[PDB]
Amino acid sequence: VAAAEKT
Amino acid sequence: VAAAEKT
Amino acid sequence: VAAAEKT
Amino acid sequence: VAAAEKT
Amino acid sequence: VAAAEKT
Amino acid sequence: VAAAEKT
Amino acid sequence: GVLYVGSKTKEGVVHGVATVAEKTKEQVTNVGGAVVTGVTAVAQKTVEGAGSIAAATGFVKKD
Amino acid sequence: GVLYVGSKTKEGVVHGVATVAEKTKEQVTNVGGAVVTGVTAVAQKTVEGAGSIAAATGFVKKD
Amino acid sequence: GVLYVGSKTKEGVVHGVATVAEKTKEQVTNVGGAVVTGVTAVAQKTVEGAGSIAAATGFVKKD
Amino acid sequence: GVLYVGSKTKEGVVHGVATVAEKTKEQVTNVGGAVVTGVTAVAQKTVEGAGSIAAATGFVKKD
Amino acid sequence: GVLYVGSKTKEGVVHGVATVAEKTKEQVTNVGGAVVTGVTAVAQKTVEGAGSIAAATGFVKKD
Amino acid sequence: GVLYVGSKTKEGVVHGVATVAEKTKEQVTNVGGAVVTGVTAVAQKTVEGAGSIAAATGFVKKD
Amino acid sequence: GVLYVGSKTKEGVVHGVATVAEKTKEQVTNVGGAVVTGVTAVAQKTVEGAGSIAAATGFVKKD
Amino acid sequence: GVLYVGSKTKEGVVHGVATVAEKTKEQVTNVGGAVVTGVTAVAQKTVEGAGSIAAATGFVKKD
Amino acid sequence: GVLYVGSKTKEGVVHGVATVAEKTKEQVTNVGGAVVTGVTAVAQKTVEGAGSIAAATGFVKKD
Amino acid sequence: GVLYVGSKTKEGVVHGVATVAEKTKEQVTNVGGAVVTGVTAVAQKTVEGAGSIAAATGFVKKD
Amino acid sequence: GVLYVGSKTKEGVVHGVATVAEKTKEQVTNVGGAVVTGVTAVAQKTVEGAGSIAAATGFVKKD
Amino acid sequence: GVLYVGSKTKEGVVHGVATVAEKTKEQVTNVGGAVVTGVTAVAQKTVEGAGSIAAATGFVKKD
Amino acid sequence: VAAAEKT
Amino acid sequence: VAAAEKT
Amino acid sequence: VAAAEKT
Amino acid sequence: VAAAEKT
Amino acid sequence: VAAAEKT
Amino acid sequence: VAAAEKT
Repeated sequence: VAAAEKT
Repeated sequence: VAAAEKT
Repeated sequence: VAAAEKT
Repeated sequence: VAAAEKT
Repeated sequence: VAAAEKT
Repeated sequence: VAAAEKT
Repeated sequence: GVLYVGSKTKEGVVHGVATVAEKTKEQVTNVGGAVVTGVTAVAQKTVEGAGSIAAATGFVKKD
Repeated sequence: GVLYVGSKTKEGVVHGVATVAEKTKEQVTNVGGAVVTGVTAVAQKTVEGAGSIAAATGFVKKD
Repeated sequence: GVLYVGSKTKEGVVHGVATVAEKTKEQVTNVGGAVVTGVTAVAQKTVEGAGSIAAATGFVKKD
Repeated sequence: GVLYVGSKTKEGVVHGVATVAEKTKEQVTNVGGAVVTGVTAVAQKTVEGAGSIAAATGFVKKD
Repeated sequence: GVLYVGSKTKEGVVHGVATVAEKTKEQVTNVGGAVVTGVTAVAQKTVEGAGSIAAATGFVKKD
Repeated sequence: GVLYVGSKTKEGVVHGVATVAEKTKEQVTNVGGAVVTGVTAVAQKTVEGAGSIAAATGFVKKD
Repeated sequence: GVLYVGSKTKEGVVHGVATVAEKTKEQVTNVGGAVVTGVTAVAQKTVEGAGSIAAATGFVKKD
Repeated sequence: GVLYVGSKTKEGVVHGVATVAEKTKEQVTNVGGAVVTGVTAVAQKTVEGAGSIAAATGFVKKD
Repeated sequence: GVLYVGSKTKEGVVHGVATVAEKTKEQVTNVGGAVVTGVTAVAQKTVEGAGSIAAATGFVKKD
Repeated sequence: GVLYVGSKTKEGVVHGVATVAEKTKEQVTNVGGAVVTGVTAVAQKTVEGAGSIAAATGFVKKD
Repeated sequence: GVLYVGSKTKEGVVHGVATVAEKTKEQVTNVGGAVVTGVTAVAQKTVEGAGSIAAATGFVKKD
Repeated sequence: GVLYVGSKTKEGVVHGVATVAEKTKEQVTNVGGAVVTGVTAVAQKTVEGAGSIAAATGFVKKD
Repeated sequence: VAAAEKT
Repeated sequence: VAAAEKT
Repeated sequence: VAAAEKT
Repeated sequence: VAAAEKT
Repeated sequence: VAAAEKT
Repeated sequence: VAAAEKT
């Protein structure tokens, strides 16, 4: 599981 | 599982 | 499973 | 599990 | 488990 | 477990 | 009399390569796969085994 | 009389490489995978085994 | 009489490499994977074993 | 009479490398993986064993 | 008569490397993984064992 | 007559390296992992054992 | 309001040049004259005067 | 309002040139004259004066 | 308001040049003249005067 | 308001030059003249005067 | 308000030069003349006077 | 308000130079003339006077 | 005057 | 005057 | 006057 | 006057 | 006057 | 006057 949001 | 959103 | 949305 | 948000 | 937020 | 926030 | 066996060969050689790459902006975005870029001026020899340059496999699943 | 076996060879050789790269902005974003960049002027030999340069595999799953 | 076996060879050699890299901004972001960058002027030899340069695997899962 | 076996070889050699890198800003961000950068002017030989340069594995999980 | 076995070789050698790196700002941020940077002018030989340069593994988990 | 075995070799040698590094600001931040920087002009030989230069492992968990 | 006079110009600029010259044998023989060779990657500006690059005059005689 | 006079120009610029010259044997023989060779990637600007690149004159005689 | 006169210019600039010269044998023989070789990566500006790079005059005679 | 006169310029600048020269044998033979070799990475500015780089004159005779 | 005259300029600057020269044999033989070799990474400014780099004159005769 | 005259300039500067010179044999033989060799990493400024680097004159004769 | 014989 | 013989 | 003979 | 013989 | 014999 | 014999 991986996540990488740019906001 | 992977995710990578740019918002 | 992979996802890659640009918004 | 990893996470890396830029806000 | 890892986390790395820049805000 | 690791955490590394820049605020 | 002289015998040459497998001799004076060149096998897997690169020479005399000039390269210029002006690129204002490069972006790689990779999710869950493999990406290979820019492999330049590479030379290889194998004996008795498989040999790969810049090969990519997105994933291997064998459940 | 002279015998040469496997001799005077060049095997896996790189020479005389000039490279310039002006790049104002490089970005790599990698999630859960593999990225390989910029592999330049590489030389290899193997004997009795597989040889890989710039190979990438995104994941191996064998549950 | 002279015998040469496996002699005077060049095997896995790099020489005479000039490189310039002007890059105003480099960013690598890696989550949960492998990233390899910039491998330059590398030479290897192996005997009786697999040899890898700049190889990347994102993960290996064998639960 | 002379015998040469495995002699006068060059095996895994690098010489004569000039490199310049002007980079105004480098950033590496790594979460939970492996990053390898800048590997320059490297030479190796192995015998009877696997040999890796700049190899990266993001993780190994075997629960 | 003369016998040379395994003699006069060069094996794993680096010489004549010039390098310049102007970098206004370097940042590494590492969380829970491995980062390798800047490995320069490295030479190695092994016999009867695996040899690694600049290898990185993010973690090994075997619960 | 003369016998040379394993003799006059160079094995794992570095010489003639010039390096300059102008860096206005270096920062390393490491949480819970491994970071390796700046490994320069290193030479090694091993016999009968594995040899690692600049290897990094983020952690090893075997509960 | 803004005025730019003679501004933001590029005037006599060279950048991003890669050149390789493998030449097994160069000979110059000069008797009583001028020889110019190899002028590479040269940039000049003059103001209020004649400008010459790689100019050759074999002799000037004004008895 | 903005006025640009003579601004943002490029005047005498060269960029992005890659050149390779393999020449087994070069010979120059000069007797009593001028020879110019190899002028590569040259850029110039002049103001208020004559500009010459790679000009050659064998002799000037004005007795 | 802002005025720029002669400002932000580049005038006589060279950057990002990689050059390699493998030459097994160079010979210069000069009798009674001028020889110029190898002028590389040169940048100049003059004001109010003649400017010359790699200029050769075999002789000046004014008896 | 701001005034820039002759400001923020670059005038006679060289940066980021990598050069390699492998030359097995150099010979210069000079009799009664001038020889100039190898001028590399040179930058100059002059004001109110003539400026020369790598200029050669074989002789000046004014009896 | 701000005035800049002749300010923030770069005038005659060299930076970031890497050079390697492997030369098995150099010979200079000079009889009665001038020889200039190897001028590398030189920067100059003059004001109100002529400026010369690597200039050579074989002789000046004015009897 | 601020006035800058001739300020914040760089004028005749060299920095960040790496040089390596492997030369098995250097010979200079000079009879009756001038020889200049090896001038490296030199910076100069003059005001109100002629400035010379690596200038050679074989002789001056004025009987 | 100039001359250049190869013999 | 110049001369350059190869013999 | 200049000369350059090979003999 | 200059000379450069090979003999 | 100059001479430079190689023999 | 100069001379430079190699023999």
